[PDB]
Amino acid sequence: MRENNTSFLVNVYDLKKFDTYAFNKVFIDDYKIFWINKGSAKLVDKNCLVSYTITASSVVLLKKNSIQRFSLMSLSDESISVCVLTIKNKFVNSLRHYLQGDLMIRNLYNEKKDLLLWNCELNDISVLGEIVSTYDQTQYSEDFLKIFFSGFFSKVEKKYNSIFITDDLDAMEKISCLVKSDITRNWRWADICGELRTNRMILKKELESRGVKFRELINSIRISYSISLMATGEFKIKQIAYQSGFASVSYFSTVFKSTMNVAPSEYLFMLTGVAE
Ligand SMILES: CCCCCC/C=C/CCCCCCCC(=O)O
Repeated sequence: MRENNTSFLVNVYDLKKFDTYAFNKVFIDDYKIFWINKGSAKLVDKNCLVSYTITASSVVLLKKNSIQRFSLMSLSDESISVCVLTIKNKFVNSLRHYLQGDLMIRNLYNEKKDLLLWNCELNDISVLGEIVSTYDQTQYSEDFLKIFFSGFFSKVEKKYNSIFITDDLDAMEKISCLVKSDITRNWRWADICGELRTNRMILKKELESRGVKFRELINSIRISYSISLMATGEFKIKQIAYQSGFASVSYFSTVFKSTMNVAPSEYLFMLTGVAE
């Protein structure tokens, strides 16, 4: 018995036929890419006001520290499956310093797109399916994966004239890291502005661009924290609520249902395959 994957995490959700997932102000804690196994689905981004049709050759990229508002509805007469690959921070910082040379046009890209669509060529279909096939690959050295992912993200960015992988100087990254370092603390806007030794304009623009008040942002971060806790194997709802910084199981359940459109136990089952 050896270790689990330190660069990625792979998560699992069963989309029953014609069902609709609705995400309202969900905080993306790490760079994510997801795709469906078969059939097709209607993906409605309520941020950029755009509806797409995604197939098994599509991948959706979700930018770290974004606040997503979108829906996913199966269009096929089949029970389809959504696989979510999360790329952890160490791997992302490896990617940031991997591409040889200066990309002269990247200095002119914009950061305004948080949800990017890429219709895969056969090579990328292969590589991604092999990454998520098992819990190890080992046929795939992490250096091969660094090269692959740096190239893939560059391709997507060029497709959209936008920055996917930001630097770590980003103000939203600082806010998120600070909140997550003490998730149970009763943070207030002034505390974060003071500890981040940054004025309230620089920081409040991060809230306005994502369309969230401060309390909404704290709640979204805590919901994503609770989901990460459920990833780690913690399954007691009371512990999940308290460790994520919520005052009560009832308030945590209310916020979780408002954000993910399912109760914490329902998400638990969709992730676990194990009902009570
Ligand atoms: C929170 C990101 C959801 C984007 C994935 C598309 C839909 C997936 C099915 C519902 C899963 C919601 C929790 C996903 C969290 C994760 O696996 O990283």
